[PDB]
Amino acid sequence: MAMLTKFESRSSRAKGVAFHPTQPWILTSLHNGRIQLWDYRMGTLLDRFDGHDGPVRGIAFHPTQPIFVSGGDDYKVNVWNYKSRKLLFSLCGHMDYVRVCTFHHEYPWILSCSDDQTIRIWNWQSRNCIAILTGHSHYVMCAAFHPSEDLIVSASLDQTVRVWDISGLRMKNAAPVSMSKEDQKAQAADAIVKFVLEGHDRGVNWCAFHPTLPLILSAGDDRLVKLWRMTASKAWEVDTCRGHFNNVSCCLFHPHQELILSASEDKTIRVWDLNRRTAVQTFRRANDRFWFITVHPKLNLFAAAHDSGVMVFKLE
Repeated sequence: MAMLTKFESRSSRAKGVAFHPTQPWILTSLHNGRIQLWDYRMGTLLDRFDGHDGPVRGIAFHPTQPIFVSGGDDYKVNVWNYKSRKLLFSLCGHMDYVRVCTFHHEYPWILSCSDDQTIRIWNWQSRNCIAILTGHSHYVMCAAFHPSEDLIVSASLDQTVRVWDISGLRMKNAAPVSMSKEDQKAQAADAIVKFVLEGHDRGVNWCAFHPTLPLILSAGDDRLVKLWRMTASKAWEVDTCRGHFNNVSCCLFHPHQELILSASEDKTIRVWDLNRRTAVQTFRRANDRFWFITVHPKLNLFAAAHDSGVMVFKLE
């Protein structure tokens, strides 16, 4: 397989990247605390955003609203409007580095996870934290909403991947209620762990759902990428991709081909077969560790963050 590079930015270490759903943009979140907005069709720098102190690992666009969210080592989950170019507010509550932040595709929610061993769900309209998911016993390195089901998957340095049922939280946060102002409490099961996936012998750095199949991918400091399957009642390990020679920082499913992608501190991006879990192709940079990979929500277009910036590319 061949990599067709479409855009590269050279910079100090990049940690996160996010594709805009409809515009030819990527947000890049940097170790230096800044966030860049690039047009990858023209190679132009559209804006730069400075609202964090220290590295910013979390970064995502809302799918339809003119918003993006960022999460930093300063513990804040920041919500911005990219049209007015301004920081709207900070969501505070995490007590250690924020590792990932994303928006839900339908509900007015933001998902964040943190080294404080928690996953938080926020309602970005009310600006409240509506759930704190506890149960991991070390840093939560990744969390993700399922694309069609009321599930979250999370990965932790406790060596586990957890699947959480948030159907209760959805029912409760959506239910309309009338409120008598004078009759409120004077300072008065939503998310339940469904599966705990055990198998990695070291910390887990990343987890991903497949967009249409009941599969989970996870990757970690054991240099392995694992494939898991789930039903309504069970979840189990299917197989392992073996080949990386250093920590695997990120992994994802190719949304339109039977392929798995992973990215590693071994300075490679690897492609594997979804059915055989054998190697298909290895792409290497000489001096740059990879920290993150993502795929466009519709196009076969990928982006990777590494020690010297970001790249946007197609595959053969």
